[PDB]
Amino acid sequence: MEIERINEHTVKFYMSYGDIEDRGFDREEIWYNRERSEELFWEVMDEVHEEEEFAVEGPLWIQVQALDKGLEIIVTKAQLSKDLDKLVPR
Repeated sequence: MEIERINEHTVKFYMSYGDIEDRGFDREEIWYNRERSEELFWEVMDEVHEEEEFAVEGPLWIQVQALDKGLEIIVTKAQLSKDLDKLVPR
């Protein structure tokens, strides 16, 4: 597979259909199950886990698009807006 580090909170990766097949998932089964989707995300959090241990204090968030023989998947985290309450409309 193919990985990117946008910043500390957003990551994305690109997953060819054969990377999904290798793991014994299916491009369709990933989306059409729900618990079996999570395993994809665990596989990429794993690729970062020695740093995710500093930031495992909120949920995962996922977005995707499909491409000719694979998908790009973005993953995001709430820590991106842990600071928020200090902002005011003044």
